[PDB]
Amino acid sequence: RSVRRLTRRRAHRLLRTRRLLKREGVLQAANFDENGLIKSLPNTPWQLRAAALDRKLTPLEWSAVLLHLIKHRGYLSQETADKELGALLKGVAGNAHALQTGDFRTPAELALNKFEKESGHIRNQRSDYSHTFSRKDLQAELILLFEKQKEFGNPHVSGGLKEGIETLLMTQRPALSGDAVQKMLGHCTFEPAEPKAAKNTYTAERFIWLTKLNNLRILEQGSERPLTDTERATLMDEPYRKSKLTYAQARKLLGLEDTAFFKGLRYGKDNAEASTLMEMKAYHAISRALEKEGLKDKKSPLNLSPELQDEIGTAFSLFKTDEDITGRLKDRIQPEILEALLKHISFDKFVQISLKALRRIVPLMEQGKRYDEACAEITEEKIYLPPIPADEIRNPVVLRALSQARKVINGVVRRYGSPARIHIETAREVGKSFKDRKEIEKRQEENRKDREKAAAKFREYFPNFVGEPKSKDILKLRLYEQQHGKCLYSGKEINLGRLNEKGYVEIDHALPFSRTWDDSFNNKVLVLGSENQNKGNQTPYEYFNSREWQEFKARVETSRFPRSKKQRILLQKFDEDGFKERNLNDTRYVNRFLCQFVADRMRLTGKGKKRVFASNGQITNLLRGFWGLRKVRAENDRHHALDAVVVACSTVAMQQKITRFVRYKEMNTHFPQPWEFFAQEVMIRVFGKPDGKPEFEEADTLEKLRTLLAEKLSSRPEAVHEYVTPLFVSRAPNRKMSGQGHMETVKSAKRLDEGVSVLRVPLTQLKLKDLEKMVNREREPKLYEALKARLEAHKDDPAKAFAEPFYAGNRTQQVKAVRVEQVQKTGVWVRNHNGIADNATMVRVDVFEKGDKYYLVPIYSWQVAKGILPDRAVVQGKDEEDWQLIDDSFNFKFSLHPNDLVEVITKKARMFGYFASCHRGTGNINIRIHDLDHKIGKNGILEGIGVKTALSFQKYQIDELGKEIRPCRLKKRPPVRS
RNA sequence: UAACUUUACGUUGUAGCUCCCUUUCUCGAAAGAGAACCGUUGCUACAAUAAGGCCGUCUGAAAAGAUGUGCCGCAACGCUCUGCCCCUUAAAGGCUUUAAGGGGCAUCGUUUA
Repeated sequence: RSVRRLTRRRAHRLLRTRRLLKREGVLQAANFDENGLIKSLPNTPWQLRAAALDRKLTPLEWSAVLLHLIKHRGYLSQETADKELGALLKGVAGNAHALQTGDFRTPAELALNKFEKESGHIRNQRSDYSHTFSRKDLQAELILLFEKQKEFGNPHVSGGLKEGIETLLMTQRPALSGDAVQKMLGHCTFEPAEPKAAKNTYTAERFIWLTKLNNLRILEQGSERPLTDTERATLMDEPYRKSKLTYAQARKLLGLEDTAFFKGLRYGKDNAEASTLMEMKAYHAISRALEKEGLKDKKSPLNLSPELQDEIGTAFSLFKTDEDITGRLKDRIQPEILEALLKHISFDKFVQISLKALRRIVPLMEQGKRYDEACAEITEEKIYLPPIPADEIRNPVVLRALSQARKVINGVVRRYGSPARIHIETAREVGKSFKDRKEIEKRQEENRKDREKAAAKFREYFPNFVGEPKSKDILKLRLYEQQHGKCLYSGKEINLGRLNEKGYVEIDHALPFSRTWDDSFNNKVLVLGSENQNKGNQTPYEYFNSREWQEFKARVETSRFPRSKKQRILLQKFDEDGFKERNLNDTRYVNRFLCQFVADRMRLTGKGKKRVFASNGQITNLLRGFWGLRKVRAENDRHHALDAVVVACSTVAMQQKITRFVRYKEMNTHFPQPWEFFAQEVMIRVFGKPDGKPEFEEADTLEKLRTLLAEKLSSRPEAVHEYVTPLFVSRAPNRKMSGQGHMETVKSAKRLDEGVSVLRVPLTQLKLKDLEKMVNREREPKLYEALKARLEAHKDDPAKAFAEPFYAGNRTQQVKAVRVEQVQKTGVWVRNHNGIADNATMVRVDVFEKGDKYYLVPIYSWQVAKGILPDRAVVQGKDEEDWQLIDDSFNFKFSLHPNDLVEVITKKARMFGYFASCHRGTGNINIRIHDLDHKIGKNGILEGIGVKTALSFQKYQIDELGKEIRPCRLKKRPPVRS
């Protein structure tokens, strides 16, 4: 869009310039051609610009010069942040200094002599900003040229032409206004009238700081506590007084010195206390701005008002040009101060809260209240969930995921009525930056390889171990090494030669699972089987009371456990219920938003007042393991439903039953399941096979599935009923008729009667495969052999071989790029039918049947724009010209958009799945398998299905839930445009 | 994250000058010197820069002229409108139509000028 607008406005400016030339006489009225372009305009405007200082030009030469000035009107400043814009500005300043200092009067003459001498070319190439000019220099040049040509006797130096041309060369539309840019972000959620704050604001920075200070609590070895009011008061003003408040500086200020660690701080990482915990960017930016020119007392506080600081920050963030900011803070700041700020300050970044709202909010956070509480401090339920508010969900991935979850919810409600409760489990990856998720993938694979090394070591130590070691076994061995070979509950030495003889050393939960629901790696110790049998539902404090507990604490303190584990192991007094609830729920932003939104805006026949649960991922995995749902060996997208069952069975009653069982088991049978053969029933329902077992055949159909359920669960009466249908994964369709019209690079279309095109290929990109197809390898063999040998010497490195300039027996004119022929049997006409480009992506495929043969007519997006419903259907190898013309002898069946469900019955077999691609060189189609099972095709995609000679080729419809799978019959062929 | 103002390239097409060079002329005992079509190297200029579609103002009955810090076009979401498809019910001639109602998707709507 911005590229379109730029080219449009440039062409419009040049057109207006030509109209102004014609109106005020010069190039009187007939130098123009059929469509207003100047005929035989000279091709030496740089030279004429340089010689315009010394000579009356000519109507034509003068016109060409000014059109050249308008076309290349240089850079305007509109001040030092980026790499590339920084480099362009550096080059601009270099040329400005050179023009004002050396023996040069204007850009034209300096450009001619200096640039042709130093390089042999004027205009920039490929990215270089050496020859770039600022608009100021060119405006001075235009004024000087008008003066000089008034001296030299040019009939056209009229005041009209001067005013018009100055306006044409200098004018640009304003960048976005304050009110419009503010409207871009939503209005405040606490003060509806007001806009969302800028980040670089005293109030906003203070809110961030107060949030950080209030949420940082000190973990003392064997307790929790937040910084006392004296500590907060100590730290409160330090970000302003110092440049940055290092965590180590805060530790010195509070003098913890040892055995007291900060909570909410990764203490495993070495020198963690060197973190740059907080820096007030706006305050110090303003102070440095004033200091750097003499308006600021260097080591004493910034005297600008806090309110005034909010205003200054917002002002500098709301205007993007010297003029606008000058107006705003010309009202609001003293001229020297405003000038100093305008000379160096750069702002950005809004903060999604109202400065008015934050003014009231910040006293609560500042004194030391909690983050969430302050918001509270300060009824339309419907059957179908309303759309997800895009304002509160500021993330495209999260918004699309929530929208499809809403579609699922609404479809479920239509089919089966209002639910009693809705339980939710959202992935960790939801709501993470692409950077964050990339780092997470990196760490996950790192951990995979670390566990692979650990497994190899387990194999070396235990050669006779049955198969490959699971997770608990590797944990056993590493805990053995971490505990000095001594069981932590008794201190008796342990063998390690056994370790896997059943009932010898066990993994006990230090804090009892029944009271904490915690089975992390911080709460699991390796104890001996004999001494573990008498612990009960006791904590380590509650079991060994005393110097015995002191010996136990000495052992735990003398272990290679991380600090977190040692602290957790040795706690006596905590809020049990709080911990069991916290390990049971997920408190991320997405889950809280969904739980509040669904509860508020949807009717549920709930038991009462909460009826929305955000399951913690860990406990869902735990319940899956404990309910017999082994982590499958499957590509299936189907596993998502499996988890969905577990989260749906995770209710308060089931939780309390599990807690009762665990409490019984620790003080000395089936792990409680929701009902008998739950595992087997859910597995058959999800995978259509006795659990897992990819060797079995799948129950594709209702008959097969119900008979399988009644055979392998004859005991279970209600396992079969009127709703049990095979799972079919539903792919959101994509019937969009718009999109990229063609590929981006434009090619020469002259030699297209024979299938070919020509492209200027740089030598830096020129490879031996490309080089083998140069147009003039035959007609310039000297050049061919030279390039071949030179490039060969550098082992097919284009940039390395042709980094050295490539050129009578001496060197002749250089080469930067050579023309290379490329294959072109089809294309799209572009740039005024002066170029060809490759087809982009088919937006539709129309299917015809005639005499038990199928014909696929492809429809691309450029055809939709031009509005030409195509004639010809594909034929295997023939170029587009020799294709099957469609007429009334053919029967139209259906149109295929990507991700439409299709059925291809052929002689070999029957294929069912979502249409994905239709290769145009073969007339075959690819279809994604509905669950993307990797055992099928290549990653779940059947490639090269030939439908020309199929028996049946039909298209189906399917809804959100995967129901209502029926063939659809299209009456008339639909058009491309309306 | 959605939203800006501009610059400067690159690509193609066309013009001038230019580096090579394939064939065909003319010369000349060779070597070549100049040519013609085309290819194409480099420098400069102009046009276009999605494929496609529009408006505002001024003079005119209109046709058209003149004219402009002119506008949209690869997305997301939605169902108020419109279109295709699917379903339920009622009425009239498992087939067809109609109406109401409920959906899915978009060539429809909003952000959006």
